[PDB]
Amino acid sequence: IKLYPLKKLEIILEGAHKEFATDLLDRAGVKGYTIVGNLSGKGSHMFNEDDALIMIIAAVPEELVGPLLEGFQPFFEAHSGVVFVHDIQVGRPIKFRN
Amino acid sequence: IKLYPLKKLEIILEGAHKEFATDLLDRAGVKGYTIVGNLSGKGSHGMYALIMIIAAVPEELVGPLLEGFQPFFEAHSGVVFVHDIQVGRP
Amino acid sequence: AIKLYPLKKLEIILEGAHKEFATDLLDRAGVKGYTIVGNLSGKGSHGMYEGHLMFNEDDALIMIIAAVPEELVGPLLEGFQPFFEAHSGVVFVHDIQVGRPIKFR
Ligand SMILES: Nc1ncnc2c1ncn2[C@@H]1O[C@H](COP(=O)(O)OP(=O)(O)O)[C@@H](O)[C@H]1O
Ligand SMILES: Nc1ncnc2c1ncn2[C@@H]1O[C@H](COP(=O)(O)O)[C@@H](O)[C@H]1O
Repeated sequence: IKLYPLKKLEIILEGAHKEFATDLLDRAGVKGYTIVGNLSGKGSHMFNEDDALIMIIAAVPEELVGPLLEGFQPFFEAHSGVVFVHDIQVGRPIKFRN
Repeated sequence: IKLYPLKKLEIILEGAHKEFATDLLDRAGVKGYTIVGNLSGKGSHGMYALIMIIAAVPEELVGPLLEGFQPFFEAHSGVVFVHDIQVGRP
Repeated sequence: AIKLYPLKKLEIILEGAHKEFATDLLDRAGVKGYTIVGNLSGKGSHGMYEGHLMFNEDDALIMIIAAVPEELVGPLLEGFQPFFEAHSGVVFVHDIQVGRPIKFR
């Protein structure tokens, strides 16, 4: 019944860069992630209407957000996409923090 | 990298109304959006054709956007969820 | 002009074969609606789930998005607990705002 805080990233980028983003999550110690495929978009939160986009959802301890955004920075300065950081609550924070 | 507050809308509606919804985001000054397609769902009318439009906007654009979506959602199925999020800028 | 009200939003990620178990818990608790994102992929503690590799589309990971009043969170999580102790998946609880509490409560 008790809930514990965590952060949740939504990383939206072109499907061709999936391996780069998942490798970056794995190296930072992220314990898991979910990928929503076949997304489409327009502009900037630029995306072309024909781009095959994905959204990577990653629940992470707050201590990993800074290093992850620092890792995604050179990528997002040269490629389309974004990272949305959410506050979430989970019942079992051990599943998400090493 | 500094974190900045934003609002993130999740607008869930029938795919047949996509153009109406994206035109309204365009006309309000929303700079970009992402669409999650081919959704299923349960609502007050029955089961499901549905899409989810994700837009991260400054808080000042929330009110005008909801005011724009109001006649639509008073006559059509669909929901809007407003989230508080943070985004990092260099 | 449009008043906003607080609500909670669950994201429930689980194997598609368990969709009915999850939607039945939501229906029973009085959840008024839900949205399902299908054919997902993901990395779990014991391996990868790749939706596009499944022979039956219904077996792929799904994410059930459910906006619920805060009072339904505890009973729902209590229901999901034995399931997630024996099956793959996660539940993320978010704070959101909505314009029409009656549509959800
Ligand atoms: N940290 C996380 N962030 C986002 N999604 C996650 C996370 N951890 C798990 N998931 C999702 O839950 C699914 C199942 O994870 P898990 O329960 O650890 O599975 P298993 O142990 O059987 O491999 C993952 O494939 C992923 O879709
Ligand atoms: N409580 C809810 N949580 C998540 N999605 C919802 C909820 N209520 C409605 N929806 C979505 O909105 C669609 C239309 O519902 P409605 O406006 O009640 O006809 C549903 O089929 C779902 O996809």
